[PDB]
Amino acid sequence: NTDRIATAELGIAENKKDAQIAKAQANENKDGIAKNQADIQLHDKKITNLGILHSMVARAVGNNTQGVATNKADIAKNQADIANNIKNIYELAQQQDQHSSDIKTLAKVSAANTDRIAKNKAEADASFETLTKNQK
Amino acid sequence: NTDRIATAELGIAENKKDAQIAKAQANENKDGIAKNQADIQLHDKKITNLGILHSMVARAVGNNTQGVATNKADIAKNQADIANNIKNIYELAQQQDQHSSDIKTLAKVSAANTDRIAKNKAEADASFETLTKNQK
Amino acid sequence: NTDRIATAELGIAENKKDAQIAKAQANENKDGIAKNQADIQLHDKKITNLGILHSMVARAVGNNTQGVATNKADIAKNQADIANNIKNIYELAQQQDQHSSDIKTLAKVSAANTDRIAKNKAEADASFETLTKNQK
Ligand SMILES: [Cl-]
Ligand SMILES: [Cl-]
Ligand SMILES: [Cl-]
Ligand SMILES: [Cl-]
Ligand SMILES: [Cl-]
Ligand SMILES: [Cl-]
Ligand SMILES: [Cl-]
Ligand SMILES: [Cl-]
Repeated sequence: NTDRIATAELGIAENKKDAQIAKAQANENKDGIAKNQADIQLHDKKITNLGILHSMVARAVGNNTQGVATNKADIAKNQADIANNIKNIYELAQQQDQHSSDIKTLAKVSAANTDRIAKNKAEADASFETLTKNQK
Repeated sequence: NTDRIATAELGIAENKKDAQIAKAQANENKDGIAKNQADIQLHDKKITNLGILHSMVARAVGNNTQGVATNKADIAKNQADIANNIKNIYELAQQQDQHSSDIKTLAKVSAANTDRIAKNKAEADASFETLTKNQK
Repeated sequence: NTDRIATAELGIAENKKDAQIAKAQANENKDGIAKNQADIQLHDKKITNLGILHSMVARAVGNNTQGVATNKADIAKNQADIANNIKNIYELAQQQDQHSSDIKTLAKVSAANTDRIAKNKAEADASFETLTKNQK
């Protein structure tokens, strides 16, 4: 039957093209998937590398946090000691000033004694001289 | 031949649908690939941004590690100096205490001298008085 | 028409296979897309986790940078104070050395006074003895 054959020929030509369309899209799709896969692989390496770098920094930061706290405590000790030394130097200055006063007072006394010893000696000698001359 | 035509019609209708199936899957697949591509693009920007942020932190951490070590050495110098000042203040206190002792000893001596000078003067004057009165 | 039927049968068998090819590729592609999607999902969680970890470290680093600067200023204050205490201890030593000199000078004077007082007393007593014996 000619009419049936005719219809069938058109259908087959349609199907040929539709299969072709599908096959072509599936080939393009195959390429897009391989590209995305490639990109994901590079991402995987980058993400793993960022993990490693984070761990590295974290460890360094840990050491620094410890070092800061340690330094802070040591500075505080230093500051307390310096404050103690300031007090002790102040007290030493006070005592030094006192000694300066003490020494000056003493210097005045011993100078007065030196003076008086010599004055008294001359008065005694002069008085012995008169009595000696009077006896003779 | 009618029997051949009949078989052929069924085959064509089968093929039509199978092509259609393929085309439909390939269209869905095309959409999934575009979505994954979109996601990968956003991932790319995020990963690049994390790289930059890591570099930034790394540089800051570098400066802090240096600052910790520097501060640690400077504290150590401070502590050694403070320990030296403690010794020197201790020695000064020792010498101050000695001077306090020295001054007191001296204060006692010069006071005894002052006393004796005056006592000896009175004894001399009283003795001159007797001899003077005896001569007359 | 037999020749038309014959050609048509070959075409249908070709189309059957081409549709099949397409369908098979589209099924493989469907699987590759699901796998890439799965990988992207894991990447998403990793990238989000790296964001969080970066923020965490950044905050710690911030605190350390502050702690370094603070410690640096406090050390500097300590160092200036220690330098001041060194000067003050030096001056105290100078004054102490002066006092040592002052005390020794004074010790020599008061010892000479003690000596002279006693010498002068003996000379006076001996001279009174002669005059007394002469009067009688
Ligand atoms: Cl067909
Ligand atoms: Cl004296
Ligand atoms: Cl520090
Ligand atoms: Cl310090
Ligand atoms: Cl100090
Ligand atoms: Cl596909
Ligand atoms: Cl994909
Ligand atoms: Cl840090």
